[PDB]
Amino acid sequence: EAGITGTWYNQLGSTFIVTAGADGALTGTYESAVGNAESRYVLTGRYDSAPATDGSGTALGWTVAWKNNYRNAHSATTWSGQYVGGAEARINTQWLLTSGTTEANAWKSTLVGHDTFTKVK
Amino acid sequence: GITGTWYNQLGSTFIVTAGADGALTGTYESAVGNAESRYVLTGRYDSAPATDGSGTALGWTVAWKNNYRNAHSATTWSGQYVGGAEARINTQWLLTSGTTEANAWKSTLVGHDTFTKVKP
Amino acid sequence: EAGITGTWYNQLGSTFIVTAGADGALTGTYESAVGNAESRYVLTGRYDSAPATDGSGTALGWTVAWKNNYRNAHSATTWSGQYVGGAEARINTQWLLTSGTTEANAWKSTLVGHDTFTKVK
Amino acid sequence: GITGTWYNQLGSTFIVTAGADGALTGTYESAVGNAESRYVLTGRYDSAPATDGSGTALGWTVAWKNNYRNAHSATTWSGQYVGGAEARINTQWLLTSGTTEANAWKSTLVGHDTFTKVKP
Ligand SMILES: CC(C)COC(=O)CCCC[C@@H]1SC[C@@H]2NC(=O)N[C@@H]21
Ligand SMILES: CC(C)COC(=O)CCCC[C@@H]1SC[C@@H]2NC(=O)N[C@@H]21
Ligand SMILES: CC(C)COC(=O)CCCC[C@@H]1SC[C@@H]2NC(=O)N[C@@H]21
Ligand SMILES: CC(C)COC(=O)CCCC[C@@H]1SC[C@@H]2NC(=O)N[C@@H]21
Repeated sequence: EAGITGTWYNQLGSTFIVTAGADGALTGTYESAVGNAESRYVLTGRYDSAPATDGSGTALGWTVAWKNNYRNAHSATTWSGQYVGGAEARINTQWLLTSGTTEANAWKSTLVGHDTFTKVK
Repeated sequence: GITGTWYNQLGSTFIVTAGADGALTGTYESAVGNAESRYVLTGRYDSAPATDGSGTALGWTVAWKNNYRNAHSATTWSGQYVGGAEARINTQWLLTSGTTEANAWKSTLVGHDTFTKVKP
Repeated sequence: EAGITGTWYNQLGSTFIVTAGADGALTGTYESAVGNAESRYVLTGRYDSAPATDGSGTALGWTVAWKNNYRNAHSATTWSGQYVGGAEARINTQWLLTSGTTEANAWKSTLVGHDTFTKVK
Repeated sequence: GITGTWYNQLGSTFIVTAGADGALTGTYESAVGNAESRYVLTGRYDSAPATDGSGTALGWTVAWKNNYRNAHSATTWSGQYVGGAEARINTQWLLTSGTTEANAWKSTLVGHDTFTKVKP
């Protein structure tokens, strides 16, 4: 919880501002340093609020639809990963970014990637 | 529209409400895996989609913990809603399990689900 | 082995002509019905030449680099999946399509998708 | 450029010859999982890449059967070679295991490896 709540950045310089509720909610804003995007976008997601005790990381995920007041890229990214607490805390994720497409173009609708988030404060 | 009760090819049940400002909320019930009864989901969708006939982009997350079970895992679906006579939500998903560092290389499954308003 | 070798088609109408060697090699050509592609492209791959007997599918994979005499899309696709035998023979796959990019565009280098192949028939 | 011995962040060993007309041939040794010693690999790469500073697209496959073990699985790596002072091969990979029809939804692992001339 307090481990996850805070501000994180990935290797691209994007900014991930998240609040982890005691229920398992993730709420916050995302600012991508790249792509058809500017300023902050609403995010929401979920996380395992009772993780395993064997030293495993905490599973989690969240979504951003790339519409705000400034731009709309008609697409959405989901990040799926785990929080790994400790000396060098991090959120290791893989993501899927789907753009709305016509049916003829559906085969190329989805980008796949990976972001590593590390935390300040 | 998006709000409704959807089923995928596995027989899983996706009950979702689309807010006017882009929020998705509801419950997910998986017919397979370490899962039982309903799980909370949240997500986002493009509340002002293109008019060129493109689908509506969206995504949502389920953390696989409820009062019945906890698989220490989370799935995210990324895809698009495609309107028409037979509405469909086409998705690909990433399912990540909490692992020790030794096992992180095998933390994540990938797959694809297609959702329809047709019951198993 | 005698199952995999053949001409397959996927849901896009692409043509996968493959030969499975006794040793585990896959060789042949791929013709995509969509994208920056025309005519046949060389593929190479591997498959499990001693599969389990519990009813599990046969694991396999292959690569096409999208360069031939006709075009060069500066891209490569890998299909990873399994062959499921029978009269209802199919190869179920997911794929990763990576394009060569500059460092600035690396985050968006890779598409992900899924193809299902069946025969003719 | 590509021809040589590479290592990823797991300590796995990627020995590859890149042919002039686009073949990749070599052996792979994974430092993790149900595997031991070297496995045959084969793949393809763009033998006439763009000159705009873009990387060189490539891919290869390993079937996890050798003389020592058989994991009834196959991994494909998809990525690009980036030449230069910090030369590397950046990939994402898909690992499918043979499954029964009922377990097909969980047949495929997804991940990412970065290969350098350095080992960890
Ligand atoms: C490529 C294009 C057609 C898709 O639309 C966007 O640019 C929306 C912005 C996506 C930013 C991605 S989301 C995943 C990746 N991580 C980040 O921090 N930023 C990137
Ligand atoms: C390691 C893994 C096997 C453990 O996690 C779970 O079984 C939780 C349940 C996951 C169900 C998946 S979510 C993606 C796929 N779609 C569905 O409707 N059901 C499946
Ligand atoms: C950025 C991208 C659009 C450029 O690369 C190509 O179009 C090369 C051709 C890709 C064809 C893909 S390979 C995966 C999918 N399955 C098929 O049979 N055909 C499609
Ligand atoms: C059920 C499955 C986990 C069994 O398959 C294997 O362990 C075969 C070995 C796979 C090693 C993977 S291939 C992708 C990843 N990168 C590496 O260098 N090593 C890992």
